[PDB]
Amino acid sequence: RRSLYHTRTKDLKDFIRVHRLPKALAQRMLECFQTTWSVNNGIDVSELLKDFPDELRADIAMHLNKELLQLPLFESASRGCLRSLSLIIKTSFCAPGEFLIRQGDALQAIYFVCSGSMEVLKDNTVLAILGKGDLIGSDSLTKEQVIKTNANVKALTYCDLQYISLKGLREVLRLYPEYAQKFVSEIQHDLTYNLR
Amino acid sequence: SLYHTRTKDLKDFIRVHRLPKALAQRMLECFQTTWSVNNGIDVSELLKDFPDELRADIAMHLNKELLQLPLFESASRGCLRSLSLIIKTSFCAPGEFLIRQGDALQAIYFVCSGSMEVLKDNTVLAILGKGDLIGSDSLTKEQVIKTNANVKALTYCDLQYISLKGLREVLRLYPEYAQKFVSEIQHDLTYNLRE
Repeated sequence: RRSLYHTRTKDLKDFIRVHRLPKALAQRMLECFQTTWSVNNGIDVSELLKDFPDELRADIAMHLNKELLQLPLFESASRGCLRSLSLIIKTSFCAPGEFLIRQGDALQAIYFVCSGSMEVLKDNTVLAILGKGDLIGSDSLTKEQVIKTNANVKALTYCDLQYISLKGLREVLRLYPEYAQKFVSEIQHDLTYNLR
Repeated sequence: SLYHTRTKDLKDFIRVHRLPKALAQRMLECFQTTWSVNNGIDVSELLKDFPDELRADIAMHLNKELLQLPLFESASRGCLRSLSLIIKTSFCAPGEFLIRQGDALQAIYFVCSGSMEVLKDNTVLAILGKGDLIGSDSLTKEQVIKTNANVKALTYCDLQYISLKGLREVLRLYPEYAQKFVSEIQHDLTYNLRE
């Protein structure tokens, strides 16, 4: 709720505190945490608007204008489909050096860059540089099995990202299936990079 | 307390999207009115990607009341270490809902302390307290369990819980124990939320 990393860091620090865990264990834990941290593995899968009446949901949605949903990719989506997608889009800041996605891991969401620049790295080799407007994920998002990511994604500068968890994206797509048909078709056009 | 944490999430959401005070107000009111711990459980697994050695150290410092149940008499250390690492806790305020009738069970709950009401429609069926396990029976099936009653906090309460999802993942790796778990749960299950 600002940057995912700071929020996650603070959750860990409470966990460590509420169980009066020793300093050497807590250090090892925090050491391991930022050594293993990546946004993709820390994403916020909550959905706090889920239990609101549809009128309240519409009034809320009406006030949002998510950059992500402005892609050509969403030109064909119905008003209701877009309102639901807009209610489950989240954000996270990302600092230089920070990992969005570590190679080999499961893809958990699609990511959109508001601002910032980022590098794609298979092993040790830039394969792409992304920036404002770029889309990140896979081709086969409805499968719905698992998607091992073929490269790492790190922030070069300070980034602000938008995302939708895949679980959240598929529940919504199941609901607007004629549109889903065009998600799958038109995705290649905006998919700035494919991690399948 | 998930309620307060979740409330903060929501106020952040309001603040960041520069939402009108009137709409903000409707949002907050409908939050306390449709709130239930079950529908807002902590589902993050912060320790999931830690080395097995570091995970076994953290687990040794835990001693969850929830796992002391006779229901886990026969579980292995690997099973108990994992069970323990995914146990969450929430403190409840009086009148606060744990579950609402009709919603899908998301977790199983243990009562470290407090008195709770079980109320199907408008009748009290039980008042629960220290040591009561709230759940369902075919917790493994598994699809969706729509709960049969409401549960609300009466005094201040302190719950431990395990999400059905994380619990199904551990039981998959401990199949013999899974079998015994399913047999032995009826023994410790205080109230059954199935329909």
